[PDB]
Amino acid sequence: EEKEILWNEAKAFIAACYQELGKAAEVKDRLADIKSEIDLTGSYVHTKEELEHGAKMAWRNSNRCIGRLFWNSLNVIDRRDVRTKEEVRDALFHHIETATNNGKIRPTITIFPPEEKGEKQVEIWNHQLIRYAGYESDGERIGDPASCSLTAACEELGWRGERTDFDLLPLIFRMKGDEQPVWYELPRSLVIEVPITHPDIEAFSDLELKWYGVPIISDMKLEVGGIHYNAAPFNGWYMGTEIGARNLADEKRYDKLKKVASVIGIAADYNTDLWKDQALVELNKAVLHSYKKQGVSIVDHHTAASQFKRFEEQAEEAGRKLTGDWTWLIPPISPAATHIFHRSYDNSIVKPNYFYQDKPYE
Amino acid sequence: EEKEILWNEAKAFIAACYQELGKAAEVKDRLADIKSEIDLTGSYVHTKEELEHGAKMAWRNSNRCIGRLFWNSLNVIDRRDVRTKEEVRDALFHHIETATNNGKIRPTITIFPPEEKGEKQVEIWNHQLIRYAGYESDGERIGDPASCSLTAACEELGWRGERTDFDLLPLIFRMKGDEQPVWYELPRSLVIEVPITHPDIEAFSDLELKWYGVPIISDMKLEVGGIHYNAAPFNGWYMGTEIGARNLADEKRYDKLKKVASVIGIAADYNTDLWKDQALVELNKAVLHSYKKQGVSIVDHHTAASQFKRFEEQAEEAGRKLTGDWTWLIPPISPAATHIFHRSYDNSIVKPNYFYQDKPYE
Ligand code: HEM
Ligand code: HEM
Ligand SMILES: Cc1cc(N)nc(-c2ccc(CNCCc3cccc(F)c3)cc2)c1
Ligand SMILES: Cc1cc(N)nc(-c2ccc(CNCCc3cccc(F)c3)cc2)c1
Ligand SMILES: C[C@H](O)[C@H](O)[C@H]1CNc2nc(N)[nH]c(=O)c2N1
Ligand SMILES: C[C@H](O)[C@H](O)[C@H]1CNc2nc(N)[nH]c(=O)c2N1
Ligand SMILES: [Cl-]
Ligand SMILES: [Cl-]
Repeated sequence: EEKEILWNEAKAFIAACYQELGKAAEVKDRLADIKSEIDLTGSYVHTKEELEHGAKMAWRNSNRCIGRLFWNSLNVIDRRDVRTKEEVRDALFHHIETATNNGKIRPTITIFPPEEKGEKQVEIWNHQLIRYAGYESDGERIGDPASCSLTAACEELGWRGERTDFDLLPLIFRMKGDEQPVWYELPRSLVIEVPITHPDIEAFSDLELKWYGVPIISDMKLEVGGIHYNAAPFNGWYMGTEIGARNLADEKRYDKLKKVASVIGIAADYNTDLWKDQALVELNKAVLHSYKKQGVSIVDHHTAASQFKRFEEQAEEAGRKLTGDWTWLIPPISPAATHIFHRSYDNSIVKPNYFYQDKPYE
Repeated sequence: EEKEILWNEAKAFIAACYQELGKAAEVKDRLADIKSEIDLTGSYVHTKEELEHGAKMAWRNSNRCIGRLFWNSLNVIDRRDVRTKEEVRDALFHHIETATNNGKIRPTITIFPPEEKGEKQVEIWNHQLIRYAGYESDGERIGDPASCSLTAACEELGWRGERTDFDLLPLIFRMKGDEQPVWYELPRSLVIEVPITHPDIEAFSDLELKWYGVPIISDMKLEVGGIHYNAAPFNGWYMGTEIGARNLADEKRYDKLKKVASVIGIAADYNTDLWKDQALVELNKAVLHSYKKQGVSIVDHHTAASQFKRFEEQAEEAGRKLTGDWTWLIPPISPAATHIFHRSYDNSIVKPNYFYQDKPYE
């Protein structure tokens, strides 16, 4: 049954992949090879070409992602050769370094060995490779609430956070055959952070806000032709709203809107004053300004939506159906100022793709 | 077949209606009466109690409406007795007067005779009872683009607009048995309008913006227990974003964001400056300020969302399933600042309800 799922997925992927690569004539023989390989081993191994194009197709098919125009320029690093925790750690360090690229962020994915019998070879615990710790105890809240459960798990492994609002979590992952994950502190020289200042309002720096440069999602599964790459961290650059409208603004995250209102000199007393809306706009302006000033890549939601429009056009020109999740594609600030708000999207799931998977802790 | 649809809908409605009204014991005899009445006449007539509660249930079931907390205080005016165009006109004038209530807006619905064989008795052409005309010809655009087709239809009936940006469309409706609709100019004394000024920025008045006080939707069908009330205009007060984030801001509406940016003294040159977002916030502040200053009811999106939360709670307490359309319930400005953004809603259709219907022109 599982083999059949594998073979059916493989047939669909190879046909589509080789079509797009102008290799349609090679489909027949390649499928035969794979079919034999499944029969004998219970699985099959992707060529480097298949793996690279598969990761790109998976991004192209990610319904919730506004950044998909650039799917074909994804930098794919094949690390299916890793066998040791030192190799995994060094690969993750390298990913951070090469993706960061001194601020000129390169969209990158590092692909580790795939699941075998649904058995993971490498199990990454981090949500993102760079993320802040969170703490809550007897009433006191410190750091990023979204990291509370992982932070607590880490402190079960012998790690201890300094309990600033911006402690960098260590890398945490488990190797097949080990009962507990290992953790490694991030070399600070690898991690770019951006202090948040405002172009016009000098007092904004009093909030002492910062965010990290590069979002590197490390807890999703890349599925390509029936092969499950549960460990395959990927990154892009931020859209400013992710930081200014959500990470720093959500009541269940850093919850900074009242403090923002104060430093920009407006009252936070009356709903009809739209002080939350004004604070959100200024915080989002500050985020974009700060990343730009520091030479770290970022995109604003207007430019991002314009690029997404081009992605829609390119899909139509290539004769590919477009899929999207409207509820995630609209930016959380001024959504109706984008073309996305005013059309609809088919939210069908197409593979290859990136999927959520169960967490190994909690 | 149609009778069966009618009888099935009637059974569902009467049972539910009488339950909610504590009249469950009367359901049996009432259903018998209706069943006979359908047999003989092909239809049935609602009691005043049924009609009133039906209109209220229909609002309660309107998935796209954030304002539903107040469903049970809807003022229902029964005008099933009208037979002449003079009576219709006067009823519509009266609706405007009593709903407006000198600025302290009363949510009101006026219900006209229902369709018989799918044959309308009264056919209202207006989208809203008070709405601005729109014009486009050899390149020149005047007024509200969304009203262009109705405006053109009106000018086929002997009416002529002054071609300001805010011409009030006349009431336009057709009686059963007449081939053409009639039109009547709105008495200006009945129509409250609000000039848009800003609490802090004196130059905002240079834009010479205004909007009308009361949104009165006049082109939707109220369906209650299988009876189709195609003519049943209803009103509430505005949520500020409808005016400031959409009517005045949409590129395909009044398209005022660039002019707003200019009068508030910011550049409209760079996406990363978030000038559209800032302009939207100031325009929305001005809308709320202006309606408040003039003593015309309005609600901001934060307060409206808070009321909607109470509506959700009240549904749960009453043991009623909640339905909603997330994509319409989120406000078009700072949606993630509302609780609505962070939950999901079942978009199932429950009757009684209000529905779109085909336009009689174009
Ligand atoms: C290059 C710059 C990129 C930008 C600006 C961008 C933008 C975004 C944004 C704003 C989200 C929504 C996240 C949230 O609200 O939680 C998102 C989701 C997503 N992006 Fe992208 N993205 C980029 C690159 C990539 C890359 C390189 C991949 C993978 C190869 C990717 C795959 C996804 C996926 C899978 C999601 C969905 C996450 C989820 O369901 O929680 N994106 N993207
Ligand atoms: C009392 C104040 C009210 C407020 C603030 C309010 C708010 C809103 C808003 C903002 C919308 C979205 C409109 C759009 O974006 O196009 C809406 C939709 C709707 N409202 Fe309400 N509403 C109110 C009263 C009412 C009343 C009295 C009824 C009927 C009895 C009603 C029925 C609806 C319906 C049917 C829609 C959907 C319109 C469509 O699908 O195009 N509302 N409401
Ligand atoms: C590659 C990339 C670029 C970019 N600019 N953003 C992202 C990105 C950001 C955040 C997320 C996380 N989305 C939410 C996951 C989630 C889902 C449900 C509950 C939760 F607490 C968290 C995924 C991708 C990814
Ligand atoms: C009662 C009430 C109160 C309030 N504050 N707003 C409304 C209201 C406002 C606008 C609308 C119109 N919604 C869009 C109709 C539509 C749908 C599709 C295309 C179009 F051009 C227009 C409906 C109800 C209704
Ligand atoms: C295409 C999309 O459904 C459309 O733009 C909707 C989105 N959500 C909305 N929500 C409201 N309240 N009003 C609208 O006009 C719309 N437009
Ligand atoms: C409940 C709802 O689905 C949830 O709040 C979603 C809405 N749309 C979103 N869109 C993005 N981009 N990111 C998010 O976290 C969410 N949250
Ligand atoms: Cl993030
Ligand atoms: Cl409107």
